[PDB]
Amino acid sequence: KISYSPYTLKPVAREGVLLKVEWNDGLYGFADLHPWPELGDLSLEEQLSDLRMGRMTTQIEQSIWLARRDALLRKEKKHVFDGGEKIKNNYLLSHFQDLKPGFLDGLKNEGYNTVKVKMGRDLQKEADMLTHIAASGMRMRLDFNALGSWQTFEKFMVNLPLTVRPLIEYVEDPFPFDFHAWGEARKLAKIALDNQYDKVPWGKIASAPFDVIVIKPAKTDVDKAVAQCQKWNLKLAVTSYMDHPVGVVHAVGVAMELKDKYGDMILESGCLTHRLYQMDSFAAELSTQGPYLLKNKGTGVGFDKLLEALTWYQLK
Amino acid sequence: KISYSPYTLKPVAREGVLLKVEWNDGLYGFADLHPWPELGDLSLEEQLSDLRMGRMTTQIEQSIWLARRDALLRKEKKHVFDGGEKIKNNYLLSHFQDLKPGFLDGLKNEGYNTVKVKMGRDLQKEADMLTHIAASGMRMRLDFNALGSWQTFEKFMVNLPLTVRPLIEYVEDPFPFDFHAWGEARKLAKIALDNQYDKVPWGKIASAPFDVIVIKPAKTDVDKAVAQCQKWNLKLAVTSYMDHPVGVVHAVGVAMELKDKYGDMILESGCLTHRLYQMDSFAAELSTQGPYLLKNKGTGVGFDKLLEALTWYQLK
Ligand SMILES: [Mg+2]
Ligand SMILES: [Mg+2]
Repeated sequence: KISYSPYTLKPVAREGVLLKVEWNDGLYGFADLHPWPELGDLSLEEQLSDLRMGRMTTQIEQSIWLARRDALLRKEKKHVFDGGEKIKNNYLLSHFQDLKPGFLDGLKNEGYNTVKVKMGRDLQKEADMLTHIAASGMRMRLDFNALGSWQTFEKFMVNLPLTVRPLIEYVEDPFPFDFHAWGEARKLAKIALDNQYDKVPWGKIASAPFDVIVIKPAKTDVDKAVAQCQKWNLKLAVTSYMDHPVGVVHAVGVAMELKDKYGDMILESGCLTHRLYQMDSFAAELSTQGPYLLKNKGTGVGFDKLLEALTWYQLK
Repeated sequence: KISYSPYTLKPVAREGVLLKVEWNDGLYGFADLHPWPELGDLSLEEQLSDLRMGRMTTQIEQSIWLARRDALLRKEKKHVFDGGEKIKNNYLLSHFQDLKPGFLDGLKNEGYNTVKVKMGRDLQKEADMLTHIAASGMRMRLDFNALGSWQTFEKFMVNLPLTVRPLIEYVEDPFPFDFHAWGEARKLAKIALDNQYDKVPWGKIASAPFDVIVIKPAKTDVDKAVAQCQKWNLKLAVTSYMDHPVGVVHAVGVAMELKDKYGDMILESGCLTHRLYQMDSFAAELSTQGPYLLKNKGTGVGFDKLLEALTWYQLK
């Protein structure tokens, strides 16, 4: 059985649904389904429409996989955080905010070590921002969302201040995937595979033309990504999907489990994104300590009372 | 001659008295006297006792000044709002009240621009409240009531998110007045001078170590405050005194007069506090339109029939 409860999130609007899944063994769990058509996903309406037709998107498959984890935990009355190792999240910096002097010091004192920055609009401006971050001694993650090009990327990197270069943990999707271009880009900085993941022919590559695999539990087959990481001796970073609090707790839960199991193979995550939306009933139950998402009350991903209080509509 | 009518206000129990003042020219007017011993005022009993013996607190002097304004208007058959420029008030948020999703968004849609928050109880509990205010895009006024410290205050400000910082209109009495400490505090945020007003050696300072002077018509010498604001090119904010509806209307009347006269020198007000108490006959006659206090029926501050219906006891 699959049932849903719709919701809308307002950026500081987006539509998604929470899912309640029930199995034969009498277990039931919860998960989130939050499509990002802007990133290439089928819309919420289309994914659910397709589901009725019998086809399940990989994103829905992940929602089910997550709901199962939640189900087993609620059964044994444990929280997804239990058994896992705490992990720090990076701070996402939006260039639509005037970096007040001393702010970086504000983040660092509270525990933050890394800042993720969207790159692409203005390289000059962005370069100046990276210099400020480097000046504070913090590490950084550059995300080009595959908009750049091999040439522009090279010129950009080579000309960055000597203080910046060492503090760039990695560059996500520098430009559209190309085996040779990515392989050569590695000479300038560690390269991370995020939105270009589906472009890699895993059963054909002779080696991995990247250093990090970004795993988003909401969309990525976790076991397969971990397998690839171990096969090629890479590192992995777990992120949320700018989704619902339920999706966020699920993501952190996965990250903490991986950190406990694989230690140094797991880098800091990027799941602290619930603050990107205006408070809803669920977000109200979440608390943070700097780069850490604290354990919320309840079992599974928590929100026991809130989830139990919802009217769930039969889906499939 | 001065006469009074006692009253109690019950928070959502405070004692105060309305005053009926008569002049040799035959005019008579009304005002409120509502002490806040919790804020340093002498008690109602003590102020009235001192009055009978020949001394008026500045608060009583203000009540008289207000009663005269009311008397003049009742003679002309005009309301205190007439000729003034309407002014927006901030919303006073309580920490003992849980925010509900969409509430702040709702206020913003009705015209509200700012939220006032009392700080001091719990910085964290309060800091999270500021994030929600920021998330709604509203400005905020923080009132520390001079309980902090130069040190305890600096730690706080630098930690506020890049979304919050630019949304802080100003901080009222961040800590006990000190010229140097306050001057340096201005670097972290604009500072408003409220309850520490009397600690400033006016005709002795070389410059003003604050950005805003808060005027409470119930106890501040208005002309004197305006003069200092003009002398140091500051800004002023007019507020009520968590007092009787009579006091509230009087305060808004002053704010509208100042706004019409000094325009941009006057910031949004903080007089919409009648809902802080359980309904009484006077509050029943007040209406609002979002952040605006609407013109109530009558002359002077209004409430003509209500005031005329009370039995007044001779005081002095
Ligand atoms: Mg990315
Ligand atoms: Mg104050």
